[PDB]
Amino acid sequence: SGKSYPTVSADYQKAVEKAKKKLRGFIAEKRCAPLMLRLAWHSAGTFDKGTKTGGPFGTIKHPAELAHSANNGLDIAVRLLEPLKAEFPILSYADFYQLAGVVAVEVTGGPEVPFHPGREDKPEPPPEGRLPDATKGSDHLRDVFGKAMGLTDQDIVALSGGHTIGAAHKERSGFEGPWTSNPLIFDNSYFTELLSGEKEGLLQLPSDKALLSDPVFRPLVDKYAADEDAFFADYAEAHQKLSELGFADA
Ligand code: HEM
Ligand SMILES: N=NC(=O)c1ccncc1
Ligand SMILES: N=NC(=O)c1ccncc1
Ligand code: NA
Repeated sequence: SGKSYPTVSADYQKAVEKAKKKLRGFIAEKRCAPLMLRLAWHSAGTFDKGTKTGGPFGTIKHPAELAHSANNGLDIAVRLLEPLKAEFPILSYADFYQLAGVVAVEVTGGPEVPFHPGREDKPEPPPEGRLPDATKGSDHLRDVFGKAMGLTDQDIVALSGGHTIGAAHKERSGFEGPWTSNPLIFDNSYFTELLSGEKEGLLQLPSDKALLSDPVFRPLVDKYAADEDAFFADYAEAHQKLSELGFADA
């Protein structure tokens, strides 16, 4: 809604389709879907609606943005994708990284998030510090996702479900371990685990726990824990919106 997607050439479209297939095989084989989802999300999550700066515009590959503390370990993601990207010189890094994120969700069994090409690679990384802090709560989440990015409370909860794949690493954030028993499977288990309480071997961040106590977030957690179809629907909506922040006006 509110989007006017740019025209791209037939050759650009062909490259998107071929890159999508190549990314599926590569991501599946390398077992790096969670990292690629994090790479897409950190690329997009810096958008500030009031100034129209940051967002999914290829800047995460810049040494300067990779250096941001929130981006610990994402230099691995960038390196892993570089040989593949070089096979698709016509694609923007901006598009390529968002496409990797969409593919990461698909190959782990998640919803098919619609993808529209045309993001341009912008020269200037956003300032550091826009991404959310795992030790903070619901107010902070609204500041970051709502006031800056311009996403809804529904989007916040659905997107938090992205933690249904992958893990924290004590050498990256300092937190450690997977949120779920199946960290390469995209499903609603993140909310199931969040509701059941702490379990040995499984992670919950203070930012995850903040969803349980908020009057608006909690009914959504409950909905998603009960109804994976509803989760997949709202997830696909939120991921699309996230991937298109500042793109296509909008
Ligand atoms: C709600 C605010 C969020 C906070 C505070 C947060 C925080 C974190 C932290 C601390 C890690 C661990 C990094 C590491 O140590 O390796 C992590 C990993 C991850 N995040 Fe989030 N995150 C948030 C939202 C999101 C969103 C919106 C998505 C995507 C939709 C997402 C997807 C992921 C994935 C897939 C991983 C695992 C990466 C891997 O396995 O290497 N997160 N997040
Ligand atoms: N960050 N860990 C990974 O996902 C990974 C890193 C290097 N090669 C394959 C996978
Ligand atoms: N808020 N947590 C993060 O996103 C993060 C912080 C430090 N290193 C990696 C990830
Ligand atoms: Na899972």
